Amino acid sequence: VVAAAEKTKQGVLYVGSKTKEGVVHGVATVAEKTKEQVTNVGGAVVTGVTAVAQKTVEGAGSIAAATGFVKK
Amino acid sequence: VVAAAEKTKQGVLYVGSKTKEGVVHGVATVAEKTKEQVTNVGGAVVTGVTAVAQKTVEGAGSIAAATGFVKK
Amino acid sequence: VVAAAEKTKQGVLYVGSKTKEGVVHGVATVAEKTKEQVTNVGGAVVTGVTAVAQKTVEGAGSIAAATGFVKK
Amino acid sequence: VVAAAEKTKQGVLYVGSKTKEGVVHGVATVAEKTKEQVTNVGGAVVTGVTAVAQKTVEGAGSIAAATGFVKK
Amino acid sequence: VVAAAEKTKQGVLYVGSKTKEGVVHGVATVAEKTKEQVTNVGGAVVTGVTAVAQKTVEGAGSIAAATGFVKK
Amino acid sequence: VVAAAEKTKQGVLYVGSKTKEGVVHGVATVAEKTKEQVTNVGGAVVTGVTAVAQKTVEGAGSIAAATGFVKK
Amino acid sequence: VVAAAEKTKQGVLYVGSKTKEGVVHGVATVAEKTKEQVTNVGGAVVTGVTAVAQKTVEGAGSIAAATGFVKK
Amino acid sequence: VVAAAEKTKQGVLYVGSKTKEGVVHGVATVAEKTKEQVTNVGGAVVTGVTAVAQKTVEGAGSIAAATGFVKK
Amino acid sequence: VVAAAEKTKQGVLYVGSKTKEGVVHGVATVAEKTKEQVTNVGGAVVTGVTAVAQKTVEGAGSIAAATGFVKK
Amino acid sequence: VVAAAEKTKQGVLYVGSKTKEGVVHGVATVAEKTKEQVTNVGGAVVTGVTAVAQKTVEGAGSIAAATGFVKK
Amino acid sequence: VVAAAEKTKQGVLYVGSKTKEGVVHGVATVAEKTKEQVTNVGGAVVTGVTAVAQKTVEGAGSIAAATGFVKK
Amino acid sequence: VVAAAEKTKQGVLYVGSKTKEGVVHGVATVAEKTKEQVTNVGGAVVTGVTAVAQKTVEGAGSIAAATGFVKK
Repeated sequence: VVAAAEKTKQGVLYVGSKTKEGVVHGVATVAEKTKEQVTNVGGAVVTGVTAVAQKTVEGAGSIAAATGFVKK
Repeated sequence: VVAAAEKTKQGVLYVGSKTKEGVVHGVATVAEKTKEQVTNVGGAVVTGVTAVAQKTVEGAGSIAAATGFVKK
Repeated sequence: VVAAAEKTKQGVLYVGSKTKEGVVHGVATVAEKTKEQVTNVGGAVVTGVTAVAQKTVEGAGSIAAATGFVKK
Repeated sequence: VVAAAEKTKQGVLYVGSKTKEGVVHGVATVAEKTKEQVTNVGGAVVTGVTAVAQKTVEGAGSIAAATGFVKK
Repeated sequence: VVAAAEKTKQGVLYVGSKTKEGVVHGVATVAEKTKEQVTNVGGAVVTGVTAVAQKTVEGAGSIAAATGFVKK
Repeated sequence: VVAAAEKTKQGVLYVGSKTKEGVVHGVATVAEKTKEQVTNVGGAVVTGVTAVAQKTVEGAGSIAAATGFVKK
Repeated sequence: VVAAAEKTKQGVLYVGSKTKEGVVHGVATVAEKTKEQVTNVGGAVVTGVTAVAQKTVEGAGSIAAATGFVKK
Repeated sequence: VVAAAEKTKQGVLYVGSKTKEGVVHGVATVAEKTKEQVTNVGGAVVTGVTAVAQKTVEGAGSIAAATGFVKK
Repeated sequence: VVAAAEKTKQGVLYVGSKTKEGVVHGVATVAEKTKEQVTNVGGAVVTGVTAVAQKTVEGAGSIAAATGFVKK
Repeated sequence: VVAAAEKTKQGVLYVGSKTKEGVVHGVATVAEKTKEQVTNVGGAVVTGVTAVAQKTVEGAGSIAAATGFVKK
Repeated sequence: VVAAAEKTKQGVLYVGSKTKEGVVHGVATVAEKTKEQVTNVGGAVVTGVTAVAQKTVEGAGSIAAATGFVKK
Repeated sequence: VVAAAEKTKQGVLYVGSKTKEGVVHGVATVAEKTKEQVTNVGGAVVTGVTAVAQKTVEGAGSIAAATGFVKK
């Protein structure tokens, strides 16, 4: 679970959204008259009508994650 | 769970949103007459109509996360 | 759970929002006549119509998090 | 749970919001005639119509967090 | 739970809000005829129509937090 | 779970969205009169009408993840 | 232009209005940088959101009117 | 132009209106940079969102009108 | 222009109005930088959000009017 | 132009309106940079979203009108 | 132009309207950069989304009208 | 132009409308850069999404009209 990014030194980014009656549901748990429900979310969740990820790593960049589930 | 980012040294970013009746639900638990529900969220959740992540790492950048679930 | 970021030295950022009847629900637990509900949230949750994260790491930057759940 | 950020040395940021009947609910627990509910929130939650996070780390910056749940 | 940030040395930030009938609810617990409810909040929660966090770390900056729950 | 990216040194990005009655559901669990449901999500999930990932790695960039499930 | 109504002898009326931002313009003359305008109105004009005319003639009733325009 | 109504002798009326942003324009003359306009109205004009005319003649009732235009 | 009504002999009326930001303009002449305007009104004009005319003629009733315009 | 109605003697009326952003324009003259316009209206004009005319003649009822236009 | 209706003597009426963004234009004259326009209307014009005319003549009822146009 | 209706003596009417973005244009004259237009309307014009005419003549009822156009 180690992330390293070292940088040694010796544009137009447009997002245009025009929505009418836009409904966004991310991590959602909807139920009625149920018994049990498990919602295990361990990561980076992006949800939406205009989901833009521009130039996420431009220089030295390190991305890491770790999830698990132990029930025995 | 270690993050390191060292930087040694020796633009236009536009977001335009125009929404009409925009409904955003992030981490939501909706129920009626239910018995049990588990909502385990351990990460960075982005939810919405105009979800823009521009130039998230520009220089030296380190991103890390760690989730788990132990019930035995 | 260690974050380190060292920097040694030897633009226009616009967000425009125009919403009509905008409803945002973040971490929400809505119920009626239910018995039990668990809402375990341990991370950085961003929820909304104009959710903009511009230049989150520009220089030396370190991001980390750690979540868990022990019930035995 | 250690955060370190050392910096050694030897723009226009606009947010424009125009909302009509804007309703924002953050960490909310709404119920009627229920028995038990648990709302465990341990992280930095951002909720709203114009949620802007610009230049969060510009120089040397360290971000960390730690959550848990023990019931046995 | 240690935060350190040392800095050794040897722009226009605009927020514009124009809201009509804006309702903001932060950490809220609304109930009627219920039995028990637990609202455990241990982190920095930002809730609102114009939620702007500009230049949160500009120089040397250290952010940390720690939450927990023990019931046995 | 180690990510490393080191960089040593010695354009127009447009997204245009115009949606009418756009409904986005990300990680969603919808049920009625059910008994048990498991929703195990450990990765970076992108969901939406205009899902754009431009120039995700531009310089030195490292991406990693790790998921698991133990029930015994 | 003669009206006569002679009567020889030998209930619940509900109006319910609930308006939000109701704008009513009756006989209106709106102009800018114009030269000439003629507004000749000679009759009974009813204008409005809840325009109710219940039981206008219940017994002996006589209604008459007369308009004209002479310019030669 | 004679109206006569003679009567010799020897219920629930509900109107329910619930409007949101209701705009009513009756006899209206809107112009800009025009030269001449004639608005000749000689009759009973009813204009509106809830225009109800219930039981206008219940007993002996006489309705009459007369309009004209002479220019030669 | 003669009105006659002779009567020889030998209920609940409810109006309910609940308005928010209600604007009523009756006989109105609005102008800017204009030259000439004529507003000739000779009749009974009723203008408004809750314009109710209940039981206008109940017994012997006579209504009459007369308008004209001579310019030669 | 004579109306006569003589009567010799020897229920639930519901209107329900629920409108959202309802715009009603009756007798309207809209122009820009025009030269001449004639609007000759001599009759009973009913204009609107919920235009109800119930039981207009119930007993003895007489309706008449007369219009004309002379220009020579 | 004579109307006569004599009557000698010896139910549920429901209208339900539920509109969203309802636009009604009755007698309308819309122009730009035009020269001349004639709008001659002499009759009873009913215009709208829910235009209901129930039981217009129930007893003795007389309806008449007369229009013309002379230009020579 | 004579109407007569004499009556000598010796149910559920439902209209249900549910419209979304309903646009009704009755007698309309729309033009741009035109020279001349004539709109001669002399009759009873009914225009709309839910145009219902139920039981227009139930008892003794007389309907008449007369139009013309003289230009020579």
